Amino acid sequence: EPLESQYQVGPLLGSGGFGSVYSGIRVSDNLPVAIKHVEKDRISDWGELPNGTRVPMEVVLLKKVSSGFSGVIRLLDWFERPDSFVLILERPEPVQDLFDFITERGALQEELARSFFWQVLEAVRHCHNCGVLHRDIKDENILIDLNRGELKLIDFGSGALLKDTVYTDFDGTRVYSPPEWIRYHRYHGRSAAVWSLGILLYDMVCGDIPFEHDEEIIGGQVFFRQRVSSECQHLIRWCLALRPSDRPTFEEIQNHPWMQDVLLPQETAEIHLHS
Ligand SMILES: [Cl-]
Repeated sequence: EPLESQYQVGPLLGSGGFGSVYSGIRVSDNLPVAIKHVEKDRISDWGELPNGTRVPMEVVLLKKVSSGFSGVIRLLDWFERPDSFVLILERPEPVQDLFDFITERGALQEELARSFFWQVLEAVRHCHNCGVLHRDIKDENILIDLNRGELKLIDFGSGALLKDTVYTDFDGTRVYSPPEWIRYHRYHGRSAAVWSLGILLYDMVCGDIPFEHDEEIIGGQVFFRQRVSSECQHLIRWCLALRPSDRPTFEEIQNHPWMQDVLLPQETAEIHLHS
């Protein structure tokens, strides 16, 4: 009941708009954890979670997805300090983020992209069922447990409760943001999530994101730089429909021909990651 007594802090993993993230270990049982600090002064978005005092929205969102098993990193604990909040979060080991992984290995073979993409889809369907919209789905926000072949979502700090009405606020990653956001500053949750998923799938099979500038995003023309099957190109181009309502639902994505016969996570690691 200090925190620096319960957790042995390790090196800095990185820092940015999410705060500062350290490697740590729960002292009790040697459990690998991640320890993420954010100055209160730097917290744009605030909540109160069914119980009732003042926390960052990020804690409210994490508490909502952290129940039972899933492909999201779970919140294990959190601490209020005078000028900041500290979250204790699961840490896979060994781990690589998907951005790191694609930078080092290049474009993913379709079979591996398919298993990765499938697990992302289950993780997002999980958040949605819990009333949570992530708002920053991207490679770097996807952790690969290298031994188990399991992907995990991180960084709910720009998420929101899911609703059926319009969003007018966004502070996720621009290049994964949809053309209605660029053009109008208006989006709806599921359909904007779906766009960012077409961006990620393109990134997995091509080794880079399709669009860099606003003009490309809103032009929405997809040029393939790598060899990609027709059924994969089709799914991508579906997710990246310029009209939001022309995009697939989660069910349509997961029923797509390209998505059939997905590997299990263990098979995935055995074939593609063990090494
Ligand atoms: Cl900070």
